[PDB]
Amino acid sequence: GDAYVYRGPCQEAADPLHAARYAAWSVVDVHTNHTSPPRWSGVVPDGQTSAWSACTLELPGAFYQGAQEIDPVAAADGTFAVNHWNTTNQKLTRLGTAYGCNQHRARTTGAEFRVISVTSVLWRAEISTGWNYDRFLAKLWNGTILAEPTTSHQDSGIPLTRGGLNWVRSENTVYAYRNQITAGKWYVTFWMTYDPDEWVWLDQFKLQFALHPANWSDPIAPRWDITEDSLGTGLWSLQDLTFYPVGHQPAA
Amino acid sequence: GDAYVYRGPCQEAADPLHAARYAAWSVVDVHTNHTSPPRWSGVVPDGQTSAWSACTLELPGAFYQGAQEIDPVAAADGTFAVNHWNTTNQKLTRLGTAYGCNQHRARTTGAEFRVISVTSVLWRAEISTGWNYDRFLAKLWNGTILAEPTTSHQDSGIPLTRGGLNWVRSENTVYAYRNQITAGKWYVTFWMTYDPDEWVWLDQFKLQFALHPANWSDPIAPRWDITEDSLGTGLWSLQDLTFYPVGHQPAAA
Ligand SMILES: [K+]
Ligand SMILES: [K+]
Repeated sequence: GDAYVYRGPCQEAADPLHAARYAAWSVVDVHTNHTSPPRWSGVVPDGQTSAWSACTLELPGAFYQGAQEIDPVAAADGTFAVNHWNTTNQKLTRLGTAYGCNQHRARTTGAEFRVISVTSVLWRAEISTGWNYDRFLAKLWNGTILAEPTTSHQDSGIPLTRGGLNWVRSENTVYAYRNQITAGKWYVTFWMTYDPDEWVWLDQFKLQFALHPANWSDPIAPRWDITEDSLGTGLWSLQDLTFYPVGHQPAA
Repeated sequence: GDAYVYRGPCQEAADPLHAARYAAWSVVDVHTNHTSPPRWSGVVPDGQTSAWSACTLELPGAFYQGAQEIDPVAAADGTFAVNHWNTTNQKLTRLGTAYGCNQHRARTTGAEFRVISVTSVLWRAEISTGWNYDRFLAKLWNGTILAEPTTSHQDSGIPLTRGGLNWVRSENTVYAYRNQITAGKWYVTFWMTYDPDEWVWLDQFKLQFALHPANWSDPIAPRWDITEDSLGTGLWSLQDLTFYPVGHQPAAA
């Protein structure tokens, strides 16, 4: 069917503080990416273990179409397993069931364009379990909204407000942090990739997942015009997180 | 008087294209701030012409309390004039009437204590007119949400997502751009200031407006935890822009 919107806080998927979060993020391997494309442990869709995500948020709120509260299970069409992939023991473990999704590809301004690919999956956990992500030297990025002058010329018009990447940090970082889920709770997992080379698909639902590339162009300079169809995807904010029944999401 | 939320696009206040905008911003005078605290032309509240804003967005959508749409004039209590201040001819011109507002002070929780003051005013234009802002070498900033590792140590927990300033640019910039309003249309004006020294008030409503400071600390390093009462103010996003009847907004301090 049609899209529905999430209302409520987005929380870290971790027991102590369940603290709110205000951005989706993406973990970048800058340790072993030269050897071969980075393929690590994490949350993965169905049997496509190459599409690993380290960004999962708990959703304790509710979902609406217009003024009406809706149940993502009732609105669902397709479903598939949301799994944990462990590269150390090569074990794929079912975490829950996907009921909604969204996907988007954002292209930069101007010639020689760059793509951000984003896929979001709304799923309900059916086990209570925890895991740590893998250890490797990393960067981290999220999409930000940037006000900037209109031209290189000194004299600006009304400032542009466009997307850019916050890409951190110069110091060394490892993101081997803990996630914990509770059976029955609702989560969103974000697969976000800057400048990917390859995608994998859940062909039955025409649902894309970009893979982490071995190499990528400068992430600092590019700018993305913010389009109406990028709203709700998680890319530029967590505002108005929007999901579609699986198989009914927009094409990429 | 409870709060209501705006649903719809925020558009540049300019008559060519009315293009959507996705952040509020603040113009910073880095030309003449040493000689005197910068006091330029712009949108000002009532008779407090020192509180000039260059960020006004048109709101063509609707306002809601829950599922019910509301008319901000009907929900209103306090009102005051929203004016244009022209430093060249020293003329204060009434643009419209304020019907709703919001205000907030974001305070850092690190060693260096830093405040961002934000005030928003929802007003209905009563004339159709336009103006340009003043010419001075300037900076520009908006609040951004930044994902970052948890400590200075190598090993991070679940990334923090905090507020920081996008503060641009190294090259020369002037923001003498045009704003244009149409009578009957709804607008929000944002007064946002980093590290202010002074505030002015509409005492009848205990509504604060920070003034542009003569000097300020480094804007790049500070980070602000994003609090629930910062949501809806325009500071970190234009998501769920929230307004209160004038005089019923949250206390500033
Ligand atoms: K690439
Ligand atoms: K100051």
